[PDB]
Amino acid sequence: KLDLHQMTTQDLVALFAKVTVEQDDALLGNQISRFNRLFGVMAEIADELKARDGDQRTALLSLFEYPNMQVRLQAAKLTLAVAPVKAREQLEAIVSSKWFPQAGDAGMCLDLLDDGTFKPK
Repeated sequence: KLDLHQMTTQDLVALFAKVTVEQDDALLGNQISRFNRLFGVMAEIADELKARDGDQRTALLSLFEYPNMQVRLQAAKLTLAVAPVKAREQLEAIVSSKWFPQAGDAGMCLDLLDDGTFKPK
């Protein structure tokens, strides 16, 4: 439950990538309590970026080339509202990569998107 209002948008992007790399690390190490807290932090970052003029979730698009599949997945999931075409394309690439478990998460996201009851953002 953090005040991130004072952080620059660039610092938020860098912290988003750091915490989502650590999500990936946590999952691999079965450190589930740590994963859950890192997820909450990540969500707070995305909410702060969304609250900024223009919807600054757009700044997470830079992370689609980040060398970590969890970072790429989360960045694509959290940009579906601001960049549906680009975000969908990245999720499709994650599915094509067959890199599990991120590819199954991306597959389910795309299934929900295709159903249409679920729409972001």
